[PDB]
Amino acid sequence: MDKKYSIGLAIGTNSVGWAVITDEYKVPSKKFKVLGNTDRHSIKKNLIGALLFDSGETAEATRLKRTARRRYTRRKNRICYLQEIFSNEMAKVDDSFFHRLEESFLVEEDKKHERHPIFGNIVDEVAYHEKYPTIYHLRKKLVDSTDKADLRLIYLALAHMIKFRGHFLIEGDLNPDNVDKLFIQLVQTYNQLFEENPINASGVDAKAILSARLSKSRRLENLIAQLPGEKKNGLFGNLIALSLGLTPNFKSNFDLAEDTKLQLSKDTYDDDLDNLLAQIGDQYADLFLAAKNLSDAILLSDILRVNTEITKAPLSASMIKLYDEHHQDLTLLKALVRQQLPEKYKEIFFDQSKNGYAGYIDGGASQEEFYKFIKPILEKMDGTEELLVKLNREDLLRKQRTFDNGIIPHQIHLGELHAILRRQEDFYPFLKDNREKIEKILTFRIPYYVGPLARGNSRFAWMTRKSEETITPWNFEKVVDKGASAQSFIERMTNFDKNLPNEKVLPKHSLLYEYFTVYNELTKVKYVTEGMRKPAFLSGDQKKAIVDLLFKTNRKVTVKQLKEDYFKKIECFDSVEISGVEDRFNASLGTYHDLLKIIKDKDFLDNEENEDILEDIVLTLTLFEDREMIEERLKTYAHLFDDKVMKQLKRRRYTGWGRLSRKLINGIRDKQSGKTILDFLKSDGFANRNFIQLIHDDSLTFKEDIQKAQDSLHEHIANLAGSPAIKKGILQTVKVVDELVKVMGRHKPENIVIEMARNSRERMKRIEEGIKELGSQILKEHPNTQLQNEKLYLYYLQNGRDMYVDQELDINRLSDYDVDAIVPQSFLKDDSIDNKVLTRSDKNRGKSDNVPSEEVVKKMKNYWRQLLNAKLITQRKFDNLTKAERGGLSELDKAGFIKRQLVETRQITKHVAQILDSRMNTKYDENDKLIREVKVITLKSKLVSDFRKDFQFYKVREINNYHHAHDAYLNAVVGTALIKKYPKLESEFVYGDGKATAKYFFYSNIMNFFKTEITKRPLIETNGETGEIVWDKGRDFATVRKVLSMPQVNIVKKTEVQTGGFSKESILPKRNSDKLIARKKDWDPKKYGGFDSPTVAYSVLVVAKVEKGKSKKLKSVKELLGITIMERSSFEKNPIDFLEAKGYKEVKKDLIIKLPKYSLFELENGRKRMLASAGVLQKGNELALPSKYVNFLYLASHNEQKQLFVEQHKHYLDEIIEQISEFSKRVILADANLDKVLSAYNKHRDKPIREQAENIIHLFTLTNLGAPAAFKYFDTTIDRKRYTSTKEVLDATLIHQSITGLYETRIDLSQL
RNA sequence: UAACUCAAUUUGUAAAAAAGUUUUAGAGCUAGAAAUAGCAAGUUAAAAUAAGGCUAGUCCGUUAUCAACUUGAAAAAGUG
DNA sequence: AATATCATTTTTTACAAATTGAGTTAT
DNA sequence: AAATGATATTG
Repeated sequence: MDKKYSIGLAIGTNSVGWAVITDEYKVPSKKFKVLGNTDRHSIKKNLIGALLFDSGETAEATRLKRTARRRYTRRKNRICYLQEIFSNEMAKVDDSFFHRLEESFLVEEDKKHERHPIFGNIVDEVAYHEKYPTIYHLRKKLVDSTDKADLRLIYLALAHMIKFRGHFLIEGDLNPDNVDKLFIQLVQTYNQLFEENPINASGVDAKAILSARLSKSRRLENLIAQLPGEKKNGLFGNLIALSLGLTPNFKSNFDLAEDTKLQLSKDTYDDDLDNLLAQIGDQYADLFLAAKNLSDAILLSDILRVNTEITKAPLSASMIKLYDEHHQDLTLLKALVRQQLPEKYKEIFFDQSKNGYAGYIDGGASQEEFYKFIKPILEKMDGTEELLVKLNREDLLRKQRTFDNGIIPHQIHLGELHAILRRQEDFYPFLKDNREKIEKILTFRIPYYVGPLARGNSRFAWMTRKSEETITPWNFEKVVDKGASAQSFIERMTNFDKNLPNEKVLPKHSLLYEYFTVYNELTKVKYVTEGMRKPAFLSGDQKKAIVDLLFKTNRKVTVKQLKEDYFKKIECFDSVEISGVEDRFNASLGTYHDLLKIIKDKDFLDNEENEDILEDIVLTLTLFEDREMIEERLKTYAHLFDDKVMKQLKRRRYTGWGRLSRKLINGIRDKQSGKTILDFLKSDGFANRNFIQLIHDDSLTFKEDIQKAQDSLHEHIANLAGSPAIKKGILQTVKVVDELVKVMGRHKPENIVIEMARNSRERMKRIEEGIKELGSQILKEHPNTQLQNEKLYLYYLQNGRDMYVDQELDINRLSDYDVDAIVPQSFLKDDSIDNKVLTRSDKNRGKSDNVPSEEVVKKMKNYWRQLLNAKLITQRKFDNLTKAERGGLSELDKAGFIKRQLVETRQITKHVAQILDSRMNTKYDENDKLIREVKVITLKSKLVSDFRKDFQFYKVREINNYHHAHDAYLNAVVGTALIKKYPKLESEFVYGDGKATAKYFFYSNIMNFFKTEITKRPLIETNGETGEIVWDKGRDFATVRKVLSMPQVNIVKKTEVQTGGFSKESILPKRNSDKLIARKKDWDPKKYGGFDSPTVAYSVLVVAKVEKGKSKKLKSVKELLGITIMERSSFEKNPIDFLEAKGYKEVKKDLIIKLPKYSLFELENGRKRMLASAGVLQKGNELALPSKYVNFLYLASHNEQKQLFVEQHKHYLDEIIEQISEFSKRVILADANLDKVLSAYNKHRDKPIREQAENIIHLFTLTNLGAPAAFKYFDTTIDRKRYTSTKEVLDATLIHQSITGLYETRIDLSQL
């Protein structure tokens, strides 16, 4: 005999609550063993509790770091390739130069070669630096001067350019030739094109308004306003947007039908140049051939300040400028401080700590930090006018290596690197030979669709080798299969067929697919004429022409376009009604319209003899994005088509993948039938059934063939779509249940109920970039951490105006303005900004028992289309916002958002249940049907929430970690109630298998049956049918109150080994310490600094001896030593040696207790401690305030009737404060802190009812389980009191819990 | 539940940049036995960027998974 | 012991798959 | 983005 029982679960990112309830809504107890060496052979625990765990974590930080560490190894190899070239001819100059370079970091003692790296004396080295104060000086010289230079100074320039090579964002060779002499050349090449609209510049120097410090479109609106007669959305406007790095649309201007757009930083441009100038003539080339001169000139102007006349290294020469100015301006500010305020010299030029010039150079102070310190000393000191004008444009004392060198493309470095090579090959012969490689080394880059050049040891690699050999930048295209690999890169991510899980899946843009998508969507359209008694489905036999005419001849088909064109001509049918599709058919033949256009043929592109060649021509377009790859793949089928006919094929690319196979669409047929699902979706006779219909018809073998042709737990919890954060809860939820079921003598429960809970520059990336995209200079009138307050975020989100009625708005008296939800919170529980809108008055949106009325919808409807076009608000926000302009939320929509409030539709929640329902229900019946012994009830997350609000079971988060466990209990109760009082709903609330107020009443009143005061409900609620009673409002409503008063709750925190980085990443300078950790085996951090603050993986209880005196007389010890993440693998290989090498002697190998983090110690008087590492503990103690003082505190913080119970039963405060002190004294042991709490509770009794309540809630963080934390009692912060010794544990009682908490094993550490 | 259309999120992967940091080049100059005064400099660079690891790749090295006992390389099972 | 200071950062390109919420057709 | 262990300074 074991009684009927249920299970409640509350699944969080940080907590799984659980609870075990029985038939009369009670939660048992039980008397489990206690193993180990203690006094106690046993103990009684309640079957309610929680599991706390540290949040799980995304793979990103780890991925970023890994990708970031490949980059590092590759840059080492780049130089290691440059060096190997310079190998043999460098020896003939310098016996060992590259050797000085590798040991440069080494202090002079460990040094092997003469401490001077370049020349290996002083005279020459000292005299290298004078002559070339920056590498850039050596860069320019070597590029310009024609004198045969030193082979080493040549290596140094090359490597610098190769080592820090700049970016790969631009394709095609640009070449710096350069603003107002190149602008004017665009005004004139356009003036004699548009001879009727002759644009005039009239002397104004564009140079100025272009090469200024403002952003892209902001400098465009400075010129279109200047040139009055020219449209900014015109061609010269669109050709000023292509000149400052935007992407225009050139279609309408020349009368074209296609969105022919061009970006001037891709190879798709030179193809997309020949395709625009093959629609409009060849004489329209010197417009984009003027823009491309100006465009690059605009990419230059920004990143260099010198003329291309003087130099051939404008970058390097640009940098020399920044230097010279730095030299000049510094020199100035020197004599200028002497002259004026010499009293403040040492602080600026000598004291690093303070953010002066010393602090800029030798100190940790950046440019920003230095600029904001000196601005106020430049401003007072007269005769410092330009220095500020410099400063206040970001141009004062520039270093040549800056945050913003990120704009240099490798183009610009390839620039100089070539010149140098080009120079010195004349003299050195191995530069002529190897000019190729050296430039390639800079150039070559592993394409993203190959990934790691691995040889079958990389979990991450996927790329296929054409032959086996080492890969190089030079032998790469030969010894790697670029295409195969670029195929595999996709093929390995894209789904297989749900209905043939071995089979692949077709591209979203496959002809074969796109035919199937239309012929699914037409075989169900009905029509109606004048003389037709019932609306008839589409003519099976005569559909094979309704596609021929209307769907082929253009890319989108209109219901009016059909009802007119087919009913006017084809169908001779004057009027026509339509029941299938709304306004325009979802299914278009984008492919057919696109392919006809390209290949100029609907005779062979409508030719369903052989289609199989064209199946790979659209795969190739979807598979690949790098055009060069496309070129290869496509060359075969170019045998038929000419230049134009297999060249504008490289143009049209395709995006995406379909959800269905080639087989399932047009293979898997029937012997009984004699056609395929794509050939039966062309006339199911006079029936014309669907795709989904065709699958689940007993009439054919489809229904089974699919189920016919069809991993562990971890595996299955991995494969779920959701934060890996929650996927932790789900797995532990499943291990919890698995245990509970064993606790109940391996008897499955009756029921299981589940439940589940829920960048200020990133807001100024769509706020600032949305506001500043309508045009208004309002961000110049009223310009990050202010958006987190909700009304200021939303005020700045609506162009400083009302959202319903367009009025302008106020900042100072902005508190009177109310934040009305679009879909009233009565239907949707959206706390999100997407649903929340602010206005002068919420009563000025229209009634709150529907959607925003049609008048405001009319008025501000154009305004609502505007905010979307600027990206401030989305389609779903706008869509609903106008929903009264598309009918209004009906009584069925209402009824919808009142059921969706309580029925869980969220996909993860359903998957959780699918796992639990499968895991429990493992048996079958006589007809092969599943035995549903266990019922999985998925309940939304705001039944119990309000259930507590309603029947006074209020939760206070701050008191202890019990609520997560209570919540699992409550969910069981209500889960078992809403399943007996409405036992129909096991097909709405159970994983198994307008008169709209019917459903709205039902679901909006479903919770009411608990009550006895609606506007008069019975007592014993029951089944309306069966003699099964469910809720005895007398008795049941007081068990629950009872259960929440049980103080003993099983709270358990998962003991976790720590993983990840070894230590704070910061490389600290050389400190004579023992804490510093050597960054490399042979880099004594005495000499070279290193890391400190290792993370510790786990601690171990070492009991052994340690020699004492010069005697070496063994003393005995027993302590916690922490094994560090980095130490870990060494300690694990052989733990005795590891420790022996730490000083430990004759270690007791049997007594090494592995002690991971959160490991739980019971000291004395139930004072408990969890260790965080090896040398600090954290509060292991959970205090149970009685239901009494809990329920009080909600109201005391916060209808009119129970406000009485606040002032009455008041000065509970003293009894509450007490319990806390009788904790803070027993288990907590943080004296002076408690002796502030008190000495500051007494001080503030004159303060109100609530003020004293709120500040008690704060008080708990003292008694809270976990790590100590600071907290404010009114205006007195109280610092954390931490435990900074694990000595007190070493003799105490280590407790090993089980996941629930029920099965313990207590080990008393009185052992030497 | 399944296909479809339109628009946000989320997770996972690949290839790239610029910085930052550390040590070493970059002869400090005078007055003094020193302590310490004056004045001169400053912008650059090599190298490392998880210690490292064997599978030796232009690869891998920071996610996920973890009570205790007995059993297993492990995954995992058994135990109250 | 009480107390104070500390924590690598930013930027770009390419791809796939669920999920969510507003629509059409069904099982 | 905090939050909490490692670090070093205190009389």
